[PDB]
Amino acid sequence: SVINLLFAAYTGDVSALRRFALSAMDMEQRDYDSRTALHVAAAEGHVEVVKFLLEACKVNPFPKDRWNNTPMDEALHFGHHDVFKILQEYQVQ
Amino acid sequence: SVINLLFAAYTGDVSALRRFALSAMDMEQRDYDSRTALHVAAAEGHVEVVKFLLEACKVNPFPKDRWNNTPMDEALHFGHHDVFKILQEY
Ligand SMILES: [Cl-]
Ligand code: NA
Ligand code: NA
Ligand code: NA
Repeated sequence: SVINLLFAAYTGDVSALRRFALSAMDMEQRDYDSRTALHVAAAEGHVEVVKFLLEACKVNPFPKDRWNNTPMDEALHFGHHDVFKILQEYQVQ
Repeated sequence: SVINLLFAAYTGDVSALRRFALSAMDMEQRDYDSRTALHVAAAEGHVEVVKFLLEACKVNPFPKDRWNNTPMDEALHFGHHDVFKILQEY
């Protein structure tokens, strides 16, 4: 459910995201702006959400939203260099 | 819900937006990116939706999303000059 998934990402609620993923929710669903849970969590600086989505849920690390922003772009723009470092571990090398 | 509102704006569904507004939905509500119905409709070039929100629902014409962009910024960015001129009047 887009609304539940992206608002849980927004508030940093890893416990809810775990319950969603365990019940087979698609953790890569997108809204009308082509935003993912990983975009929203990266923009808010929620390091533990970002790690959970990347490591446990295996989401795409570089989805592009309506403006072609990736989660890495959001982390830099909003000053979350800790999130940036986690995303960097997934780069095309 | 805010997600149903912004999806109706995204698809240009003026009829759904009218039902929502008549039922007392807050047409200025924001999602987790601080986006409004007006932002999404302007980004998509939906002139009828934009006029409905501005003229009937009386929404704020210049809300700022998390990137500090307004609906006018979105219309310009996506090349919707008719929406841009409508918002300019405010
Ligand atoms: Cl604002
Ligand atoms: Na929450
Ligand atoms: Na989009
Ligand atoms: Na990139």
